[PDB]
Amino acid sequence: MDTDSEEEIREAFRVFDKDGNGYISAADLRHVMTNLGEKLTDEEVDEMIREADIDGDGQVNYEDFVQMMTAK
Repeated sequence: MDTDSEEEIREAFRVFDKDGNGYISAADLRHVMTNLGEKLTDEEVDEMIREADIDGDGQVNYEDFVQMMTAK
């Protein structure tokens, strides 16, 4: 028991985006989120994106998403 390597995620959000520059859409967000740490509920995730999206929803920052991944 000692972390699970939060580096595989950095490339996960970087490889997912091709026509961007370190920023994905809600779709890619709900996907990576719903698919990473066990199966979550559409309701629980709804609140997750509310924070990881500059209060609300829209475009999420790659760096930010990575910052929380380091320490949560």
